[PDB]
Amino acid sequence: ATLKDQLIYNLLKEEQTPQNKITVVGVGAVGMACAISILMKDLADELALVDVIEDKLKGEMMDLQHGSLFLRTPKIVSGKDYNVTANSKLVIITAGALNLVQRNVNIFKFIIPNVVKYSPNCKLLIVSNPVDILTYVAWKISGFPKNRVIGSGCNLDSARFRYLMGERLGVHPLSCHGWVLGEHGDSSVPVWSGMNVAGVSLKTLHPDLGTDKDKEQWKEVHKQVVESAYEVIKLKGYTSWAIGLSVADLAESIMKNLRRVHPVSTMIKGLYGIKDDVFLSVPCILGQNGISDLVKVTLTSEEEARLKKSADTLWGIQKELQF
Amino acid sequence: ATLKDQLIYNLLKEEQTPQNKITVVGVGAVGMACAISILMKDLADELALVDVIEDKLKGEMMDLQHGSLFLRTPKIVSGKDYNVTANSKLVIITAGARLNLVQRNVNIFKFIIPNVVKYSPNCKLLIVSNPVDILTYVAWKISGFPKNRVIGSGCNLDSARFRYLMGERLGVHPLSCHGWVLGEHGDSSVPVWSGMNVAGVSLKTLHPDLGTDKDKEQWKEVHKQVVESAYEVIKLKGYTSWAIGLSVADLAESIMKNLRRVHPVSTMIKGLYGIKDDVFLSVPCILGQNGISDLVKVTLTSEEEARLKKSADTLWGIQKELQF
Amino acid sequence: ATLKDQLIYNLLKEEQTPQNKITVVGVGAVGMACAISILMKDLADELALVDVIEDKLKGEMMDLQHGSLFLRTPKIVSGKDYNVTANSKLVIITAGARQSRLNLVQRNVNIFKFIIPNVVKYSPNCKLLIVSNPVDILTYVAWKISGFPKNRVIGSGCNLDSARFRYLMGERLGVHPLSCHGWVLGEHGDSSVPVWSGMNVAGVSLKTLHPDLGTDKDKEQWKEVHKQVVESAYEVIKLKGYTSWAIGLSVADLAESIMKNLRRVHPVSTMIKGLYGIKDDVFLSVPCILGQNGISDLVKVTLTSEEEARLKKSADTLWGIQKELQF
Amino acid sequence: ATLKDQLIYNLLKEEQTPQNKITVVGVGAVGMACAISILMKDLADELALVDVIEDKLKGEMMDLQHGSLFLRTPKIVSGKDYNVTANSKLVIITAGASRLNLVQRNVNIFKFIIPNVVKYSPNCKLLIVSNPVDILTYVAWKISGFPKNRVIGSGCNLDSARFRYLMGERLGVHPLSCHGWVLGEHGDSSVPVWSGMNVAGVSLKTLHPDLGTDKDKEQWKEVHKQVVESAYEVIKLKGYTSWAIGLSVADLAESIMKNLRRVHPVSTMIKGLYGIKDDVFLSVPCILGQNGISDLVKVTLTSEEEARLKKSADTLWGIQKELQF
Ligand SMILES: NC(=O)C1=CN([C@@H]2O[C@H](COP(=O)(O)OP(=O)(O)OC[C@H]3O[C@@H](n4cnc5c(N)ncnc54)[C@H](O)[C@@H]3O)[C@@H](O)[C@H]2O)C=CC1
Ligand SMILES: NC(=O)C1=CN([C@@H]2O[C@H](COP(=O)(O)OP(=O)(O)OC[C@H]3O[C@@H](n4cnc5c(N)ncnc54)[C@H](O)[C@@H]3O)[C@@H](O)[C@H]2O)C=CC1
Ligand SMILES: NC(=O)C1=CN([C@@H]2O[C@H](COP(=O)(O)OP(=O)(O)OC[C@H]3O[C@@H](n4cnc5c(N)ncnc54)[C@H](O)[C@@H]3O)[C@@H](O)[C@H]2O)C=CC1
Ligand SMILES: NC(=O)C1=CN([C@@H]2O[C@H](COP(=O)(O)OP(=O)(O)OC[C@H]3O[C@@H](n4cnc5c(N)ncnc54)[C@H](O)[C@@H]3O)[C@@H](O)[C@H]2O)C=CC1
Ligand SMILES: O=C1O[C@@](c2ccccc2)(c2ccccc2O)CC(O)=C1Sc1ccccc1Cl
Ligand SMILES: O=C1O[C@@](c2ccccc2)(c2ccccc2O)CC(O)=C1Sc1ccccc1Cl
Ligand SMILES: O=C1O[C@@](c2ccccc2)(c2ccccc2O)CC(O)=C1Sc1ccccc1Cl
Repeated sequence: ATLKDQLIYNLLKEEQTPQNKITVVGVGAVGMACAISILMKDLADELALVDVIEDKLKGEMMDLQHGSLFLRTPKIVSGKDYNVTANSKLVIITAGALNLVQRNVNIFKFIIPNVVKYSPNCKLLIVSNPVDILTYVAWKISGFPKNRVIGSGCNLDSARFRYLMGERLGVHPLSCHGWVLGEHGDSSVPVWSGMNVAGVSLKTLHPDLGTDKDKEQWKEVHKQVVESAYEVIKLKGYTSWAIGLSVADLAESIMKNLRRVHPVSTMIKGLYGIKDDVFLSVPCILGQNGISDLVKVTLTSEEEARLKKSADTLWGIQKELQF
Repeated sequence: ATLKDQLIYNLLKEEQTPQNKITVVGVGAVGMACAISILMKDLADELALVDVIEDKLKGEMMDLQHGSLFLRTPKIVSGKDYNVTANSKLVIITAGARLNLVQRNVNIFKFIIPNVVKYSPNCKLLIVSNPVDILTYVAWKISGFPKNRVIGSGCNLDSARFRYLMGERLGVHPLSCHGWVLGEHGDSSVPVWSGMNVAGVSLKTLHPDLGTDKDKEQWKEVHKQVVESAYEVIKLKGYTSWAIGLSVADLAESIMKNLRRVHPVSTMIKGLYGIKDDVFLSVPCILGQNGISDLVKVTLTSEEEARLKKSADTLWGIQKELQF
Repeated sequence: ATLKDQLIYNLLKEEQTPQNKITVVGVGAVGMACAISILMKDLADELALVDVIEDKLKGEMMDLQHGSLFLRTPKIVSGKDYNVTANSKLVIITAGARQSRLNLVQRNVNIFKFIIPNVVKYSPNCKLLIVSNPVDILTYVAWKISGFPKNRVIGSGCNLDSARFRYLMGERLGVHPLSCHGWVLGEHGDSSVPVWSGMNVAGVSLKTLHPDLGTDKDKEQWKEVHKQVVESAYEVIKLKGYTSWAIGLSVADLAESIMKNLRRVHPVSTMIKGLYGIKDDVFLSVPCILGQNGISDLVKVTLTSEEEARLKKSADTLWGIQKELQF
Repeated sequence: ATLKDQLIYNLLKEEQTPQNKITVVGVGAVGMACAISILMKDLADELALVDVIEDKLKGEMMDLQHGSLFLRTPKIVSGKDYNVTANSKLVIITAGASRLNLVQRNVNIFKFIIPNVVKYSPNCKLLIVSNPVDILTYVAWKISGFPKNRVIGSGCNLDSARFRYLMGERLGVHPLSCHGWVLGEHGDSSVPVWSGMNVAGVSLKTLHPDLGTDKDKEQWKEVHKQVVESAYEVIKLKGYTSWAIGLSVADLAESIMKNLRRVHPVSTMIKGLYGIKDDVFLSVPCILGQNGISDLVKVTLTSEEEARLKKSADTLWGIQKELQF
């Protein structure tokens, strides 16, 4: 008899289908930061990693596996084949390369049907850029209802904003509230009316808030949200830690059915004079069914016009794509 | 009056110093894995990063800072000057290259260590840079620290890997699979078969051939896999980072929280196993707010003692020729 | 339009089911400690509480709900009716007034006759974790009444005993209890068995270093450590009336392994028929692998002649009580 | 050679001061709920309990200690003597007993407790939970001689938490994402600041201008009324409140011990605000960190809201001027 059988008496061998499984597709800097953040937050009982570069993928899996003693996620698997992803509650897409969008669309033509085949009832969380467009692409390819296709969107943009606000005020970002909505990245919209500490509106105290003529230049806090991201790419070549942590925050709400509100990208047709199938960030209630509800933010005329212009721009791109 | 003043009435401006500061030196793959793991474990009120590559350092600092909303570490700083590391409780050294390998990290350490001791004379030093056992001795020699405050990550990771592999073979979580890999980090590490157990049941007693060539289940290969899988991971992804980062954060937890948990880390073993030279090797150590306060005297077979002694002679052979 | 509808646009109203639901039956000191520990470890997406005292039950429910801001368990419910417990992954029984032993058995069997079928009705596929005393007898009872397979009926058993043991060992050694290993097995409480051969720090056997360990000839009286496990328990009851915090922490650790499918090894009470010459349907603590199917495997500990005699004696007594129980 | 000496070689005996020590004074339901929550949040490296009931104190201590395997707080101590509390960063006071006697009786308790705490932990922060919390925070401040930054009253921290729970139930949103502030005097006279109530920075009052008035169709005023009715109801049903206060207190402790500078509604000396010029303590949003309350947020209040706080300050000072120290 084996040492195992001498030591251990087995009551049953039967294995359940995974109960709280997460898949991350793409094991680059973003994918792996999402993975480590998810693992240290105990969100999943099974983590699957998928990529096309097989050696890298295997090496990343093993490195995580070698840390198992320090974790509470007992099964970590990987493969090029999407059979390793079967029965995921949440599938996080971080893989990626008008040229660039279409190149990512082509990636998504392979990835998305494979995800759907093995986890037809999963929530999809899209991180790959440009995120708002590619969330739309994942929605179209998957055939999923809009509640189950979520884009990382402006979650990171808002986190950066709150970090910068906190620095200026001498307050932890958790107590510094403020929302950056619309299109992720360059064209995002800081909603000055919602910016507050303890329910005290900064805009009400300081009407120049968010205007060019502001003596304290509070507009620069949003400009530095965009300038931050370029600076990080310049200095280190890529962003990973902040995005990883932000994605894990979204995963927590979904896997634990928290119904917290996050600025994420959702299908926004029917609001703000937007009449096309575009995804943009608004505050959304996140839970076990993905996005169940959204907050209807009262926007100024200028805020509305910025969202509409993004919508037109995104749609101008999307209508040209071949699936 | 600014908006800040309009919003916030200041009671006092009495500026403070951190109570639980940790410094990571070197922001490569290992350093940043240590940092993120330490950050997600809430071990520090201030994290300081140091490196010689200025753009990389600034950019990694910023990247962590940008995830502040999701953390409970209110200040992350970085700098080339070791004034940013002042009054660190714990300083983790992960800088250096991944006979020549040793002398070059020694040269790095001649710059780093005096600078650390200058600004944080009461810190615990935790050495990760390879070869970790040698560089722990080097840090101890240069710092002048008492041996309790100079700790090498040593075989904490090797033992973690062993327990992972043991667990896969037995179908038990690594937490519940007990087994110690001691001595030199890397090729010459020693699996202590006599200590291997689940629920206090000795596997060697149940399976006398455990760890010998006669073993039909080839358990000896589990230790071989521990030695190898590091090479395997370097071949596949170019480096190791996550496992070491997790293991360093586990050590940091015991130090920062004064837990007095036992970990296999590299310490001065002169006086044990017939070893007379000032060499660092891994034995199980009690880790707390004063670093290594105590060590466990593992009872080793003659073969096991001979193996540690051989390592001590080898390491000393390299160390006697190093120039400080 | 209402304020809610002005503020919030609903995408869908599909009402789904909880994914990681835990029920605690009996909201006394033990049950509520279990509850707070489980809440603070983020093990559940829904917590249900059941008791027969309706006001106490509601107040406890409300008091936990009021701390929701500080937790990540979005739904806490309670009621006398078992419909609140539907679709639980794990149901923890801490019901029955605290404590002769046979009369304790008698009254807690009667309670179980009502509780267990209602639990099974609403959560046929749950794992049952029995804490109520005498825990070994009541684990048998839950298994008999429920009809569940052996893997899904777990008794808290010697989990607390072993934790107390490890605390005391750590105090004598100046080492954290996590790094002090040792197993108290067999019957929970007065008749538990400390397995001297397994006691170790860093794989170093204390018994090998110190052959008199656990014997009357031991000059350092290490046998008092196990005796103090027993004495500790009586002393806490004398001092504050009951045990709550330690048992609650110990139960949350078991829940952790089960909910997260960890396959960690814990000393818990399981059907031991087939080991140690025991041929009756008795539950006693051995080391068990715990995960999402409950107890999937158990460790076969080598016991001394004496240690084995004590388990065998316990098994004989327990079966003596159990064979006369009427179902 | 003992077994310990055979197993373990000692490098140094030099034990240090505990670095992250918390004391809880009073081991009733509140105190112990604070204790367990602090332990499960890994905020301290040493916890000390004090009470005047000696058997209960030892038993609670031992019961916590027996859970040590599942915690990361390596030293739990207790005693009637305040020497067990030495070098605490933070001392939480939950000890406490017509109803104007009640105040003087808790003052009498504080006359004994506070000087002992100060003697052994001169640099601590004081966190007062005992009721009536606003008066008793003033009392602790007065007896201790501490700067105002180091005497913190639990105040409306629990009130606000209940409010956010209730708001969250009404909207179907997690309380974390439901923002709203209950300020002023803890308990029956607290003030809900309707102007600040929001989800995602979207003011409820702007959407629904009648919010919190008697003309309000939906009577959101009920949420605040329910905040007070809830606390009476919990007492009526289980005899005391424990779990929610324990959790809210651990949250305050987390900000202080980790120097987070988060903003919490806690009781601080509000002299010089809202037309108040007496030495009284009322809840406003405060920044909490390693030196306690360093800063407060100047909430824009309506005249009605300022008037309510003024009346509270007047009533509180009325009682305080009659107290015997
Ligand atoms: N929405 C946000 O806020 C953030 C978005 N992103 C995006 O994340 C994406 C990736 O970022 P990095 O990790 O830095 O890139 P990376 O280039 O380092 O890694 C990308 C990975 O995608 C994999 N991949 C490519 N084709 C694939 C396929 N057909 N199936 C599976 N995997 C495939 C690659 O092999 C590679 O491992 C980019 O689109 C980037 O813009 C990055 C940061 C922030
Ligand atoms: N003890 C263990 O179990 C493990 C040990 N290690 C070791 O960790 C070390 C680093 O590994 P990686 O992070 O992968 O290397 P890396 O090349 O990615 O990063 C090393 C960093 O050290 C910095 N550095 C060099 N000289 C410096 C100086 N004088 N002052 C400050 N910073 C300086 C470099 O600029 C670089 O950023 C290597 O020695 C490697 O062997 C790696 C993994 C596991
Ligand atoms: N196995 C172990 O290591 C430990 C076991 N235990 C046991 O846990 C049990 C509970 O202890 P305490 O909380 O201190 O008792 P308790 O008297 O404080 O609470 C018991 C609760 O059960 C409720 N209850 C009674 N009948 C019920 C029914 N038919 N259905 C639902 N609930 C019912 C009571 O109303 C009460 O709320 C006891 O049996 C005690 O011995 C306690 C400590 C350690
Ligand atoms: N600010 C808030 O939101 C909350 C305020 N509180 C207050 O907490 C206090 C205690 O509440 P409970 O634990 O339920 O009452 P409790 O009566 O059960 O416990 C009070 C403890 O204080 C002890 N004590 C009395 N005098 C003492 C002294 N001189 N030194 C040390 N200990 C002493 C008692 O022995 C007792 O153990 C009360 O004032 C209560 O009103 C309670 C709930 C919420
Ligand atoms: O920070 C980011 O990094 C990337 C980026 C994209 C476009 C412009 C700047 C940066 C990037 C570029 C190259 C390689 C890796 C990367 O992650 C990708 C990306 O979406 C972000 S977030 C961001 C970007 C621009 C403005 C504001 C924000 Cl908050
Ligand atoms: O600590 C415990 O408390 C109780 C007990 C039972 C029998 C003998 C002593 C104590 C108890 C009695 C009355 C009221 C409430 C209680 O929890 C119940 C119980 O099982 C334990 S654990 C225990 C008991 C005896 C020896 C060793 C151990 Cl580890
Ligand atoms: O909830 C509480 O409980 C107590 C209370 C005091 C006065 C009126 C109701 C309750 C209480 C009474 C008796 C015994 C123990 C107790 O904890 C003490 C107390 O301050 C609270 S909190 C509270 C109280 C009243 C209104 C709004 C709030 Cl948020």
